[PDB]
Amino acid sequence: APQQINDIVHRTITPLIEQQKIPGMAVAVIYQGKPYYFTWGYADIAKKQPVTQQTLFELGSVSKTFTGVLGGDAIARGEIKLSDPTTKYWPELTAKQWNGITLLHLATYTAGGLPLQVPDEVKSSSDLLRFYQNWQPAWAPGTQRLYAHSSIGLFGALAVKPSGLSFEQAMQTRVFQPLKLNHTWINVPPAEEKNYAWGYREGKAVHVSPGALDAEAYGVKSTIEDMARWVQSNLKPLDINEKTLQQGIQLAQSRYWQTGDMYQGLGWEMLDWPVNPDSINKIALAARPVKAITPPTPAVRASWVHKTGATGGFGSYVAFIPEKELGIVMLANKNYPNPARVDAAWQILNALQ
Repeated sequence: APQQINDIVHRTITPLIEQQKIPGMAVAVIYQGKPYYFTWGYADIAKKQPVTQQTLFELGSVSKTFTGVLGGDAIARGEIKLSDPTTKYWPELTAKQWNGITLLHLATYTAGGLPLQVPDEVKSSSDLLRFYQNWQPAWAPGTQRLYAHSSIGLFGALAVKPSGLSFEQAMQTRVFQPLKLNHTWINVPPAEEKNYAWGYREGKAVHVSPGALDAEAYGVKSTIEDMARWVQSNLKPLDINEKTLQQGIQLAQSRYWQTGDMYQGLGWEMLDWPVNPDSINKIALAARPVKAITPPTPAVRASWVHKTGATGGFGSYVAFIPEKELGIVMLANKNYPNPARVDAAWQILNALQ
C-alpha cells in the first residue's frame, strides 16, 4: 500500500486499539476509488483465530444504511412513496395517533418519539402490532428526531411489503447480490461460521440476540471487503448498473431534516464538508427538534456521510466524502465509544484529503 496510507492508518489505529482495549479490528480505506485493508488482533480470543479480510463482524446500526437504500430502491421501483401514510401498508394499525405518520417519519426517526428499543417481550407479528397500536407519541409528527430501532425498523418491514418478498429476500436480491456483497448476511449460514468473529462485552464472548425488527435495524454481518465495496457503491452510485438501486442509493443520501449541523438521510447521516470532529452513544436518549428541508436536498457531494453502529459486543463505523472519492470502514469486536471512532476516522481521512 502507499506508505502515506500505511502510516496514517497504523499511527492512528494502533493507539486506538491500545486505549480502548479492542480485541480485534479490521479497517478499509477507500482512496481514489481503490480499497486498502488492514487487520489486527483476534476474531476469537479463546480459539486464537485472527481477524482477516474474511472475518464477519456484526455491523450493528450500520445495518440501517442497507435498510435506507433498500427503501430507496423500493421508492424508485414505484412500490412505495415516502409521503404515504404508514397505514397504507399496515391497515391493521388503526389507533388514531398514527394519522399523519408517514413512511418518511418512520425512516428518519421523526414519527413523534418511537422508542429506541422494541421490547424483548415483542416477538410475534401480533405482538408487534399491539406494540405500535399502544405506543403514545410524545410529540406531533415531524417535529423532533429521536434515534430509534423501532422507527426505521418498521419502515424496513413495511417498505418491502408491496414486493411480496421477505425483508431478507428483498435485501439479498435487490442490494447484496447486485453489488456483489457475497459475504454479507442477515443470518450467518453454517458454512460461514468459521469466519464469524465473537463480540466481547465485559470480557465475555457474545453474539447479537434475536429480536423483533433486528434484520431491519441492526442485524447485518459483513466482512471488511464487502463493507469497502458498500462504501464504494455509495461514493459512486452512477457506476451501479441496476437503475432502481442507483436511484435508491441517491435517495438515501438526500437531506430530509436538519438538526444542528447534521442532516438526516435514509440510514445515512450527513454534514457539510469541511467539518471538524467536535461537530461530528454516551447519551441513552437525545430528543432534538428538527427543521424540515422542503423539498429534500439531493445528495451533496461535499458531505461527510456516515453511520455508527453497535451491538453488545461490536462497534462499527463508516464514513465517506463523495467529492474526494474517499472513505473508511472501521469494524471492531468491542462496542467502544463513538467519539473515539469519529476522531480516528477524521484523523485518517483528513490526512488523505
